[PDB]
Amino acid sequence: DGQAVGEKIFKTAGAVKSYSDAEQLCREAKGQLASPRSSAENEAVTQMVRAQEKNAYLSMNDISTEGRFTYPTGEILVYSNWADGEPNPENCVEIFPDGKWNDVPCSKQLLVICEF
Ligand SMILES: [Ca+2]
Repeated sequence: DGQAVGEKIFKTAGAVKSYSDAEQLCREAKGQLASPRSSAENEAVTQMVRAQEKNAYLSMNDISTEGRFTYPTGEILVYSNWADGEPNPENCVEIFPDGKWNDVPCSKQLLVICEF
């Protein structure tokens, strides 16, 4: 089970992993890391973070061009929800239980939320 918005479904098993391990878990499940593209999608992911009491990874990263955060397609963000002062190396993105985002080191261990 999980939270859905439109045709997108977000799911978690409560796993806590580094970015690379998180990406592999979602891909092996035939999904990808949570990639909220709208307010409504962001709120669905946020509800799951609040339930699990653990910040989660989003998919987006700036490893290709610093400051330019992209999806696994390589396309630029169509939506963002950065915390005050963010983005403030921190190439990956976490989402807080208040729904705001913070760039983080990709070695950080965070909740794994996948989208389908
Ligand atoms: Ca940061």
